[PDB]
Amino acid sequence: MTFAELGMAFWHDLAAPVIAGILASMIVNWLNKRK
Repeated sequence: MTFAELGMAFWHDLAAPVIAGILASMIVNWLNKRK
């Protein structure tokens, strides 16, 4: 197995929930301003 080949897949896979999670808070915060 290659750490590099698993590096992109692992980083992208872990990043998916990381980016989506942070984005969720942003979207909600924006909507909270719309009242």
